[PDB]
Amino acid sequence: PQITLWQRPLVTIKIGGQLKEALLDTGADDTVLEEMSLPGRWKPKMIGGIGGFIKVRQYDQILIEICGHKAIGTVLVGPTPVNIIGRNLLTQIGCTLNF
Amino acid sequence: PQITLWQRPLVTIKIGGQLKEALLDTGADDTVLEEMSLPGRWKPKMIGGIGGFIKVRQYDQILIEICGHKAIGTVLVGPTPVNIIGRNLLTQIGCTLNF
Ligand SMILES: Cc1nc(CN2CCN([C@H](C(=O)N[C@@H](Cc3ccccc3)[C@H](O)CN(CC(C)C)S(=O)(=O)c3ccc(/C=N/O)cc3)C(C)C)C2=O)cs1
Repeated sequence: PQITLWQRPLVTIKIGGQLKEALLDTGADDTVLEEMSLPGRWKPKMIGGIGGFIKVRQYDQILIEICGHKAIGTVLVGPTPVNIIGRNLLTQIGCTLNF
Repeated sequence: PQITLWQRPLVTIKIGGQLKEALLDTGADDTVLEEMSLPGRWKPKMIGGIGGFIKVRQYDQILIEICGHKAIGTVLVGPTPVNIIGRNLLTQIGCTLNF
């Protein structure tokens, strides 16, 4: 589909069964998600945003549907404003910037 | 021009006679660069996100040169960790996500 940034590129995502509205973000490298429970074990990850580094959990190889395109991968979880799908999951669904 | 997301979407920009590198960020409400002197008056503002907030100066009606395309509109100045081009200026050069 073609999305125009006049608004926040917010889309529905399916992770673990529940639907969640996330933010498509070319700025972020990874996909950070809001506090939630997910399968398996997690590793520790430091990520520094516009306001500093925080500790987030990391579950690799996680199946998430993004706007209708099943993708499986690293999903960082921690204290984030909104859900954020980063390039790791953007390259999967085949996302691109065009102007 | 199709910009892939295998790496960070960094493109050269020109502002205030200067030349700086900046991350195309659809996940960025507005454009915000690192400390630099901008013309005009300004109103202070704060911005949240991963890590919290940061105080920034908000200069409006500012001309910018992205990839050659000329865009106009607000620009934030502050301790951001990297040069960010937001949706407010992206919409101008006509940028979009595709998959
Ligand atoms: C060190 C470095 N490390 C990286 C990679 N990194 C480091 C961290 N990171 C992601 C990340 O936080 N990306 C940021 C951009 C950014 C890029 C590089 C450094 C810092 C921030 C988002 O795309 C935009 N944010 C909104 C979002 C949080 C809702 S904003 O900046 O807070 C924001 C901007 C403008 C306004 C304006 N209002 O009006 C409001 C909020 C994390 C989630 C993983 C990333 O890709 C690059 S350099």
